[PDB]
Amino acid sequence: AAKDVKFGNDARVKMLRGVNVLADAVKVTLGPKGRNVVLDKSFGAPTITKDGVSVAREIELEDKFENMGAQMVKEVASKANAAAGDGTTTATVLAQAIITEGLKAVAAGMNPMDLKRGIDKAVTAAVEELKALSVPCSDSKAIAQVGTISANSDETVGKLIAEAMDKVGKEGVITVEDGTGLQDELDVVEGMQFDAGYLSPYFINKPETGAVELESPFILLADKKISNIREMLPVLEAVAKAGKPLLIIAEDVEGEALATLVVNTMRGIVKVAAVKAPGFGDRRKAMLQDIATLTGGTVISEEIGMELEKATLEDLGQAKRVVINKDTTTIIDGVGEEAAIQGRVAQIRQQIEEATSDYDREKLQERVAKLAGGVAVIKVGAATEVEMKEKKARVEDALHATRAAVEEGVVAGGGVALIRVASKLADLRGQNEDQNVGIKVALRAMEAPLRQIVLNCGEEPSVVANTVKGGDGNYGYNAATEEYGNMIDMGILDPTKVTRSALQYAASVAGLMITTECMVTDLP
Amino acid sequence: AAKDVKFGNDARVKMLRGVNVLADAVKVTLGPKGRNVVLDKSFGAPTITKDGVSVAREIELEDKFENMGAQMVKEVASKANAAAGDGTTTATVLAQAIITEGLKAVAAGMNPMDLKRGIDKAVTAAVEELKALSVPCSDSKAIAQVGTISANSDETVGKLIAEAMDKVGKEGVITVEDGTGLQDELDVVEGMQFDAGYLSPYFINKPETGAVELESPFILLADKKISNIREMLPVLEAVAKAGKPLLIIAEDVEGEALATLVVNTMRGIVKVAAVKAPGFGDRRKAMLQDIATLTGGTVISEEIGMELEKATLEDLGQAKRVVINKDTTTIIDGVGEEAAIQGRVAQIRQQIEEATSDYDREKLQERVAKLAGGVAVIKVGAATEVEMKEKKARVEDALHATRAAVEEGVVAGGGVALIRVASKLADLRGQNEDQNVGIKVALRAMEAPLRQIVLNCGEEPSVVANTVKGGDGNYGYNAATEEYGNMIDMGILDPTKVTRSALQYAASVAGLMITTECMVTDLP
Amino acid sequence: AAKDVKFGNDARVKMLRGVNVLADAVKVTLGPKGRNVVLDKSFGAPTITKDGVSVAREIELEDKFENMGAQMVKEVASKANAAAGDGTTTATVLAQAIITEGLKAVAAGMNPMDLKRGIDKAVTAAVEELKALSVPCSDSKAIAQVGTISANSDETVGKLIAEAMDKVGKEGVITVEDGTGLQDELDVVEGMQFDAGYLSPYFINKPETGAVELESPFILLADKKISNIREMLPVLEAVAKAGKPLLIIAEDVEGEALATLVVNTMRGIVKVAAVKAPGFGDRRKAMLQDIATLTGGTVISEEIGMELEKATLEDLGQAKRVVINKDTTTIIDGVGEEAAIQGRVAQIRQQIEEATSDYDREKLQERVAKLAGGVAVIKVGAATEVEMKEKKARVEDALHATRAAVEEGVVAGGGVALIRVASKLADLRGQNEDQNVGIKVALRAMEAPLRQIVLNCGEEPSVVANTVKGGDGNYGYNAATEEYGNMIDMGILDPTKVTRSALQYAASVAGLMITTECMVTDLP
Repeated sequence: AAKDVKFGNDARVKMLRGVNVLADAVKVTLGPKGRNVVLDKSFGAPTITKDGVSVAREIELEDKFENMGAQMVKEVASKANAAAGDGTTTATVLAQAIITEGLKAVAAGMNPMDLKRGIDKAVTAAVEELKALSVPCSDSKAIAQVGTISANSDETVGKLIAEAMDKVGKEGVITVEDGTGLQDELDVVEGMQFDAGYLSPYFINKPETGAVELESPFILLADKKISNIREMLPVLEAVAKAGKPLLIIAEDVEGEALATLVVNTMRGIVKVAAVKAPGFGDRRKAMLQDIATLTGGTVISEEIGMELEKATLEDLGQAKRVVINKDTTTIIDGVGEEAAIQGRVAQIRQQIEEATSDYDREKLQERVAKLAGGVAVIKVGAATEVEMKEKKARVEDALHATRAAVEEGVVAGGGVALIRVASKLADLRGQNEDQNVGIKVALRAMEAPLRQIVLNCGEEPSVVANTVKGGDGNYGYNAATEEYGNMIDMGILDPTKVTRSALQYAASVAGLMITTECMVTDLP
Repeated sequence: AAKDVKFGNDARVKMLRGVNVLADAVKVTLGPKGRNVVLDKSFGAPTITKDGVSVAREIELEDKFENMGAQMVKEVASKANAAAGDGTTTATVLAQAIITEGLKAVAAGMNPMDLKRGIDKAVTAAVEELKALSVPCSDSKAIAQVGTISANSDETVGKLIAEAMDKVGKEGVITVEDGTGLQDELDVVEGMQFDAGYLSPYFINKPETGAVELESPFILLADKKISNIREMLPVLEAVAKAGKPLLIIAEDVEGEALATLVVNTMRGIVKVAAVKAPGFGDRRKAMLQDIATLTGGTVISEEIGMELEKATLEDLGQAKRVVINKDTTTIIDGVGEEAAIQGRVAQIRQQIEEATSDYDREKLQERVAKLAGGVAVIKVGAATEVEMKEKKARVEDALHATRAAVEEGVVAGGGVALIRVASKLADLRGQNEDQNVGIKVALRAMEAPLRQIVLNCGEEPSVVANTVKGGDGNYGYNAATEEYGNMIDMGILDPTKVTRSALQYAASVAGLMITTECMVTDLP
Repeated sequence: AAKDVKFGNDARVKMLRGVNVLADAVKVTLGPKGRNVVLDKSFGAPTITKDGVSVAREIELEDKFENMGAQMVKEVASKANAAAGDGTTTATVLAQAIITEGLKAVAAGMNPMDLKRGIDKAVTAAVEELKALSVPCSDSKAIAQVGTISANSDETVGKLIAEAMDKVGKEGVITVEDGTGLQDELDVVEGMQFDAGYLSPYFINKPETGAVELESPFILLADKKISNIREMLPVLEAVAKAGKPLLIIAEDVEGEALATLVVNTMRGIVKVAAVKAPGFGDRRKAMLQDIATLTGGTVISEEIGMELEKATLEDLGQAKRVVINKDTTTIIDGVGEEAAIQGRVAQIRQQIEEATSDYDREKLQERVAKLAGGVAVIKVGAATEVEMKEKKARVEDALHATRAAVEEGVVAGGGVALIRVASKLADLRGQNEDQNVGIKVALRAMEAPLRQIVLNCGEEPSVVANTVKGGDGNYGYNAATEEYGNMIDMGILDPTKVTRSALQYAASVAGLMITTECMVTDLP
């Protein structure tokens, strides 16, 4: 249909105004003294939330161009939360600082591509300086400590996570589900974790962790591309009776199939989600048979001749739970016999020895690690059920923070790590003055989280920030207690990965927006 | 329905405003410092792209006249990418420069037909001069160099492409498809490529490349026109059950059969594709027979007395893959046995002895080159599916680039071949003063891509353009490095076919618009 | 429905305004320096055309009154093309030039009816003067020259047409179809062309020429009126099976059978055509036996006791192709035997010896010439299908041209016969001054085409026209080359028929409009 086209400054201020509504709404939540946001609901009483991600999910603008802005930085910032388990909000407020001052500079006549190069350079520097500031978390004393701090000072959670990591190792797979009673349980079951995301959002039935959660679903396994509901319909109507959900693992699910799936599960007919089968070529189908072994299903390939129309309920795979992130599919407790799976580990481990090249060796060992290693399960005991759902949540959160900390360590939270790292870069320069401006734009941007945190507390951001730069290392301001001192010892810290990802993603989308000269949307 | 009719200047300003929206949108992406265009999507996050072809696809305007302008230069410029594999953006910006200054002259009162004659003279001259400036690509060392640069300096792609051209020849068929594992496969199979396109769009299952791709399809060869799906039903429902797609090659398909096939396969019922048989008269039939022998099916003609209703599944052909352009149909790994096909090649090779005429000899040798040569298949290897898909994209690209490069050579890229060629034509004149103005208009237009490139780099286009005019041959400005020198040593180059095609198509649509006195469109 | 009624001047200016849009849109295409008109199409890129007929087709105006005007001179001028193969556009600019000044004068107070009579007298005069100016085209050298200039200087088309006319005669039946390639075949087949229109539209096959085209159809011969699909259905089912189209030859087709046939072939099932038939009485019935002899069929009459249900497939006649115009039917290559043909020829040829009356002699001579002469078939060859279709269209055009030229000869083209002829009429007067003004109005208007052509060419019309008036005979201005001299020698010329037709039809609709006092249309 006819388009509205906007250029240059015209487009830029629209974008800016848009990210300003997104950010200004999202960032009032930021401190420990962060405020509430009220989100209306058609049915019932409005939601009161301090969760910036909940707020962001609800922000869409009337003006088409502004909306494009807000939606751009939503989409890119959400990737922070998806990588490190937190920092999407942080990414939003950083993005707003960089985009604001950046466009400001653009409009004085500086070269946007140079500004971008200067920003990107400064950001890379900042990540190095951040890797220096990082304090490792390795020994399980510190693992339990961080899990605890992430549990809102609950030593039970730190304890729990630390133990699951002592069992399946730092590298291993850990889930948490409803408890059966007062006391917590930990068990290791048949299960796997591999890289596939939901093929579309809206598949998500649990928006708090941003994932698709399915209990006792049937699992379809097909090596082929599925574009058509013609091949699907018999199995849809066969699952409809039995009354269980469905998870699709195929070479892909495209067009008519995927759209008809989104609509079909939106209407309440046979709720289904879909993922991509991991790998390509031969390793793809090999892994698809690893799944066939694990869930006790059977693979449908056009290569051996069986088709999707030929599929009944017995050909279907089943497991007691599956969880699907933006980027990750993990399977817990497949019906598949321990005979079949042990035999699979045997066959592939036999395939391991013949490797001439290291590559095949490592891929097969990846497969066996995932399949034989299984999955660690945490059942969370609360007494009353309400406490259970709540504590389960805290444990999930604490778990993500702890994985992140295990990987890249921890740095001072409260956004003082950013201001710190930023202050170590005062002498960083580029190839031309525009690049230099770009650098100082990003270094100034890096003080926005702490300044906002302080602002929410009703204190003077300029002063606090000044004082925090004055110090060195993990010395910072504890917003809760209004006390300066070592932020880590005070127990206020972020996994290094989330701060880094926040900054990287923020700078990414800002860079694109600064270098954007044309916007094309539909007509009102 | 009632029309709005604009005449003269009143129409020409509308056309100009339309191509101004389109060109201004597209050309911000031009060059190594090119900007981002943000293209809105109805659901989800906006698209951020530097792909000017992608941008052009979205430009449609509310004013029906303005729209007509934009859509005209849109459709002619697209033929540039279609011919040479690139330069559609370039054509768009050229066409905008010619149309703008040409229409200026028209309004001052000069003769549009004379101006058009002048422009066309200048472009004929320019294409000559382009041929001169061109450096050949013949030795495979050079074929690798070209493929390499189009791959963004991956010598692997260059090597690969050159080896495939070493197998099936420079004039030979080369396809690229997904990889089975790490590293690369090069496989020659029995196969054929001829010029016939889809009789309908919407067939396209890979809108990325805008082409049709079918796996293990059945192929129907019928010598007749088909206007009725009533003849089609028995074979359609015979193939429906076999679960494999269908290719239709006949004299033509019109009206009811056309629409019923498009609708039926767009509904997910029996997905099929249909193309014009190559050629006309008798050789259309002998070429149909070549394709029959290749795909191991049987030719249905009214003449022998078989009807499309009596057609069975063995009468049909099959191959592993088929691929359909706008103008091209490719058949990969036909089922047909070496006995049948070498028999056919023997026959056609004996027919060449008996050939009375050169023409007959040439068309027979055509059929034997297509039939004997087969098809080269590049399977692209990588570590992960993403690196594979990306590398596959760069390979397809660099493959187009290298083909064009083989046909007409290479000229300095980055907009300087055009400006060079324009500099050599300062003394060119026409029959009268208007034609002379036309010539000068084209010659100025040719500076447009260089100038735009430089401008997106943040430099002064007049200065760079002036400096490049001062040099000779392929001396120009490298915009990525800000360094003047020899553009072919510096690895910045276009295939001469794309520069020529861009210029010719720009000047075609431009000439047409300049000489347009009347516009007719539906009423708002 | 309530009406809008206008009278007198109101109505007149509305009409004038309408024809000004029509003619101003169409006349920009005129002559060799003719301009481009851009026509919007709903889906896809716009059409760019120099074809004034195409442009005319698209013109429909919002104001219902103006629209009536446009549509009037539109419908009448399309008759110029209809009769002579060309001249619709010319007629349209002539009609604009007469209507304009005719109305100026009506509003100046002159009698419309008297103006119309003065215009008509001037046109009669001009047609005679045209007949004097006309140079004969009879010998095959002339014939081929005309065909060549109508073929856009292709001497092959001249030769080919002259060849076909040498085989079957100038009054002979000549058809052109696709070639079997590279070489033009010319074959005489047994066939006939008679004056029969389609009994209904929507038999339409190839709407470009708007004609019915059937391939290898069965031909049914019966003499009677058919109001019911009942009687036919048995032999209709006989035809449905064989899978070939069908021609019905009867006295008429009316009512429920007519509508049921419309719907039957509009929905696609058993495509069939129905015949005029030629004439009344014995001219309808007696000659129909010749169709029977030629097509290999049998006549069905209620008079000899046989009925249409008793009709089978073999009772029907069979021919290779039949084409039906609005007004004309042609039967191409029927199977009926040379013995049967020569025999029936013998019958009717010895029936003319026995003709008591001249009228019988003439009608019988018509049937024996139509039958014994046969049909010529030009199969147009070229190198490629595209070259072939282009050449075929040109050959068709050139043919119609050369027929017209054979009948009435040729005159100076490119505008100058009209201006010449008009120049010879300065002393022509009527009964009263109003008629005089009418005559001068027409004579002025005959300068419009030349003037317009010269205006498209960028030169001064008054001057050129002046100069052409200055001379004698076929002296004129060659617009393409800007050269004065003998138009015919320079190879710029029209069949006298189309110039006569243009003038006559234009002045017809102009006279109608001038003498219109009231218009009535629906209410917006």
